[PDB]
Amino acid sequence: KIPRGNGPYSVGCTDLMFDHTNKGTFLRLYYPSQDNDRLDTLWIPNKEYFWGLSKFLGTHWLMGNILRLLFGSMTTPANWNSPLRPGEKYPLVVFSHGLGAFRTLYSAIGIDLASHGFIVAAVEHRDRSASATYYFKDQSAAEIGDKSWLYLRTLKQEEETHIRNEQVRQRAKECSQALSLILDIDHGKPVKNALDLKFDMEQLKDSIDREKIAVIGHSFGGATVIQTLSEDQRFRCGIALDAWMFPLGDEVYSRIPQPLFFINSEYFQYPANIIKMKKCYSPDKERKMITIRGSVHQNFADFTFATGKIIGHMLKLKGDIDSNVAIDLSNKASLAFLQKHLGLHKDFDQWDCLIEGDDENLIPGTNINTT
Ligand SMILES: CO[C@H](CO)Cn1ccc(Nc2cc(-c3ccccc3C)c(C)cc2OCCN)n1
Ligand SMILES: [Cl-]
Ligand SMILES: [Cl-]
Repeated sequence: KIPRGNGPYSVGCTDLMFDHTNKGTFLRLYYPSQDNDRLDTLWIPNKEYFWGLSKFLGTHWLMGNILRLLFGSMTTPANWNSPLRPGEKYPLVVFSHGLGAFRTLYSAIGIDLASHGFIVAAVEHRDRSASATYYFKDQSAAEIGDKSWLYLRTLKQEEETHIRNEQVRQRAKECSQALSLILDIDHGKPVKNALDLKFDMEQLKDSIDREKIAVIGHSFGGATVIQTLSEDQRFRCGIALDAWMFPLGDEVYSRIPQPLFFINSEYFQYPANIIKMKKCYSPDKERKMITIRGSVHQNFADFTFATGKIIGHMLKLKGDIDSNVAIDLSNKASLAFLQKHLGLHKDFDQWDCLIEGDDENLIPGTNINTT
């Protein structure tokens, strides 16, 4: 089970694609919902995502069919296409997935943020860092639902520096474009969802607290946080979840004026990666960093909830720490940081102590020795 969210709000989920092309925006939306009696949301909604996942894991596509047998009917606890809870403007998180991931795999985070009164746009990237993604070749294909699939690109070592940087730059543009789409929907622009879904986008009119925007992301998505902040001042702060810093260009490090929070796992991090995070530091800039004791890279994504404890540890999906305990720490510390730097009038300051790593299961800063 993916956990249900700790906040007072019920949670809805839908998908938005606009336009229908490989250059349009594709996102999964999590939002405070009016109702709590809908079907739960299908977690991995297409067989081709399983084919993509099997390629990312270095197996034959036929392992994809076995993963689909084991996991293809798994749901996540969000009310599919539930009406948006009316009467309040909601702050906005744009969420960026990791390498080999896609938009639906960070529902534990997306659901928890939404249960606290956030709208969450989990983008699906078309830079070929997703395990799989889809789009429509033209208007005809979109009408009849003829999906074109785009699979993970594997790189030779000589391509790494250049291609990861091209990708992080496209990822930032995709975050900015997703922001402009949501803001235009908030400002009443008619948008026809390229997906035929029973959630009217007109509900979102006048529903965004338009100055309260953050970008959050895991791993490749953590580097996406930083590139996005340096390029788009509409984002007011960022939270990098176990950032993979390698994609970033040398130019970005001195160019991040917004508050930035690094939330790390204990076992993922390494000196080259920590050195790049420290390069973001400057006396005039707000920076915070914590490490979750006993945690692994996968504690930030939904695979940590997908299996039992023993299989979980073996597959490196779980750490020594309990998965619910770890994600509560990451989500609560995130809520307190967002309250501080977005100026929210909520009770998230009860977790201010966590921003400073003051908890038995937190390390302030990093366990990683550099120099
Ligand atoms: C969230 O995306 C991360 C971003 O960092 C990248 N990513 C993709 C797949 C993966 N890991 C992984 C997943 C699965 C899996 C696949 C489908 C359904 C359920 C599960 C559980 C299994 C069996 C094994 C897996 O890993 C085995 C090597 N350690 N990570
Ligand atoms: Cl790890
Ligand atoms: Cl290193």
